[PDB]
Amino acid sequence: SGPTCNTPSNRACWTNGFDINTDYEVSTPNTGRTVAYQLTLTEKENWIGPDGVLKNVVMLVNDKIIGPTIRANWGDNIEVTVINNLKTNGTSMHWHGLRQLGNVFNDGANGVTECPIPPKGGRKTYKFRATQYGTSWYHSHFSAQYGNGVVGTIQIDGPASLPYDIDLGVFPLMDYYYRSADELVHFTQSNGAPPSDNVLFNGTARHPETGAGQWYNVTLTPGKRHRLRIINTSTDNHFQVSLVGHNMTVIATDMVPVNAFTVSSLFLAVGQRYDVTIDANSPVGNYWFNVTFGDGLCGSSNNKFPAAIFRYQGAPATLPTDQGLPVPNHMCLDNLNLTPVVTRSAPVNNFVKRPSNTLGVTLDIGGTPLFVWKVNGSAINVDWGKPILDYVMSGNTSYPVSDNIVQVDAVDQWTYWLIENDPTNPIVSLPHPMHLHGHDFLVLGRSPDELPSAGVRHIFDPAKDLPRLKGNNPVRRDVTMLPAGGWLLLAFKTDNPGAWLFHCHIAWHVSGGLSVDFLERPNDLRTQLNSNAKRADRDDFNRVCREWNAYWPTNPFPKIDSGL
Ligand SMILES: *[C@@H]1O[C@H](CO)[C@@H](O[C@@H]2O[C@H](CO)[C@@H](O[C@@H]3O[C@H](CO[C@H]4O[C@H](CO)[C@@H](O)[C@H](O)[C@@H]4O)[C@@H](O)[C@H](O[C@H]4O[C@H](CO)[C@@H](O)[C@H](O)[C@@H]4O[C@H]4O[C@H](CO)[C@@H](O)[C@H](O)[C@@H]4O)[C@@H]3O)[C@H](O)[C@H]2NC(C)=O)[C@H](O)[C@H]1NC(C)=O
Ligand SMILES: *[C@@H]1O[C@H](CO)[C@@H](O[C@@H]2O[C@H](CO)[C@@H](O)[C@H](O)[C@H]2NC(C)=O)[C@H](O)[C@H]1NC(C)=O
Ligand SMILES: *[C@@H]1O[C@H](CO)[C@@H](O[C@@H]2O[C@H](CO)[C@@H](O)[C@H](O)[C@H]2NC(C)=O)[C@H](O)[C@H]1NC(C)=O
Ligand SMILES: *[C@@H]1O[C@H](CO)[C@@H](O)[C@H](O)[C@H]1NC(C)=O
Ligand SMILES: *[C@@H]1O[C@H](CO)[C@@H](O)[C@H](O)[C@H]1NC(C)=O
Ligand SMILES: *[C@@H]1O[C@H](CO)[C@@H](O)[C@H](O)[C@H]1NC(C)=O
Ligand SMILES: [Cu+2]
Ligand SMILES: [Cu+2]
Ligand SMILES: [Cu+2]
Ligand SMILES: [Cu+2]
Repeated sequence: SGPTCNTPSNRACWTNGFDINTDYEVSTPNTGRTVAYQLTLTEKENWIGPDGVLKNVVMLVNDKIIGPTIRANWGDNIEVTVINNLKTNGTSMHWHGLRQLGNVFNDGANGVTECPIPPKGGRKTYKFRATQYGTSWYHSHFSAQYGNGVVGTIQIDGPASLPYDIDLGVFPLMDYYYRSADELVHFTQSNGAPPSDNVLFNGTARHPETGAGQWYNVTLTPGKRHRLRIINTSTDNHFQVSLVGHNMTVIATDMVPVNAFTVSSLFLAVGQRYDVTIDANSPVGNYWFNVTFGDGLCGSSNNKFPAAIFRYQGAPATLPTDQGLPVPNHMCLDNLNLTPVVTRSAPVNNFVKRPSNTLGVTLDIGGTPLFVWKVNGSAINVDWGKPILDYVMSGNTSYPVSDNIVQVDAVDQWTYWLIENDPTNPIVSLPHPMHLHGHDFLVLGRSPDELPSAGVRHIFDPAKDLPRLKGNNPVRRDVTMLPAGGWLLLAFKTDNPGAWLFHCHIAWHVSGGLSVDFLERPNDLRTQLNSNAKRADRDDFNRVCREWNAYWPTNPFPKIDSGL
């Protein structure tokens, strides 16, 4: 079962009984369809990458620099077989943005919900249900491994908040370094974040100097409205994108459909995606799709003009001749003035800051490593052998301190968290793209918009900010900007007993230790993981752990970072 009333003119209707107004967190289309995918990870040394430049190593999903798309319809069940044929590295496949409702075992977080799949052809078949529709991506959680090429896309078909004719498809944008993920982890352990060596466009790159590589083409059909699925799968860079000659109508933020909001330029934090509509009401010519940067505290590239080519049907095979206008500095901040079509509502008029709901982000500049990120006084450092689920599926509640477990006992109530971005640090404060596993959150509010490099600090003040907090259907998504030198307020509803990572999606920072682990409804969760139903999941879990704990001691390399 796919659509039965989903047409160019009526995108809001999907099938009888489901549409763009249907609360997807309650009613899910029962389609008796399952879809299977296979993903095979290989490793390649001394390889020639997208832009002709030698890469000392890369790790590829299905022999390409970018993994395939996991496609399916809202409601279908999904089984994805990850085969790890890497030489030495373990792996954890995470399905970013998936709610994993009551399905923690398949989240894909090593040391948290699973043991890493061993190299040399060890595997696991991840099973899960599409209880959402929209655009996302998947990627390794095994250290910074995805920055080596272990990344890919998701696209579950569903309704839309705005009609359109063509659906171009996913459009992954991802920063590109000639250095390897492990060299960059080692580099940033005592150096600031480097710029990218290039930007990829849906799995392609063109070199600034040698003019090698190639421009990526997107074709437009004069007049017809198109839908573009933009993903930022980077490890660091936050992209400002724009299309010369055209505006872009937002109709989805992350896995959440939203009321049509048109923009001229759009800011993409790491992990964020947006679904824009593009009306091709322009002259049959060629138009730059530009990548630009704001404050360098959230990225830059050695490629000063990365772009792709959007071409009208009938247009020649020339290049765009209009270099476009100047793009405004989005100051390392994603826009919040977006209205979800399915509405939510939390009380905000009652928020009172205290230890039990406040997460303090800090950078310990000490020694070995020089740069270390900590939350609430602790750097997270999971154990690839003994995952939190283990402590849960047994009586042991003696979790290690470095697992930074934040327990939440509230049963299906709203829960408020104020993240503070190192406010007493006079020397530095960086923007962080915060991501929650297992939930979408409402973005209740954040400190006043600032230019990061101006160093303007903001601590939470009840007298100024409570009037600015929004509890009546804010933006809700899985990624949002913690402001530089500021603070962010968030809420999710503990409706999914599990252990959920809450971390920074900058590979360098989360390797540095910038994460906590929400142990949500441990009582309910244990009963779940142990129930008859889960036998096949718990047994697989237990199985992949056995082969990893056995392999581990044969590994020639140590664990250099937190593991995440
Ligand atoms: C980034 O790079 C990737 C490549 O990795 C590229 O992805 C390619 O994306 C496109 C668009 O997302 C994919 O094209 C579509 O495939 C679906 C489903 O395919 C399945 O079914 C067919 C049936 O034989 C099988 O062959 C196939 O193997 C799959 O099982 C189709 O449904 C799509 O066709 C629809 O849209 C087309 C126009 O885009 C129409 O020609 C076609 O008639 C269909 O339109 C219909 O659907 C509408 C509903 O919305 C309906 O209202 C209309 O009336 C009509 O019924 C299309 O073929 C492609 O498979 C991807 N994979 C590749 C090529 O590797 C991205 O495109 C790229 N990103 C950008 C932006 O460049
Ligand atoms: C969008 O990208 C295009 C192509 O990369 C940019 O075109 C360049 O413009 C700069 C201006 O300094 C020139 O130095 C380059 O020679 C141009 N390259 C080409 C191929 O023409 C364009 O500048 C970009 N537009 C925006 C808004 O950033
Ligand atoms: C995962 O694979 C990569 C490639 O082997 C490992 O990175 C190498 O590891 C050593 C020891 O840490 C480094 O000194 C080298 O710089 C790395 N090689 C390159 C070219 O990047 C990494 O250590 C492996 N992780 C595991 C699971 O051991
Ligand atoms: C885009 O078109 C150019 C020339 O028209 C071609 O060289 C290039 O390979 C194309 N890009 C893709 C995605 O193949
Ligand atoms: C894009 O929007 C801006 C203002 O939002 C306006 O200047 C411009 O005319 C618009 N262009 C098109 C083609 O929609
Ligand atoms: C931060 O740590 C303090 C003291 O260890 C603890 O009381 C509090 O619960 C922590 N805050 C959060 C958000 O867990
Ligand atoms: Cu992710
Ligand atoms: Cu995630
Ligand atoms: Cu960070
Ligand atoms: Cu994560």
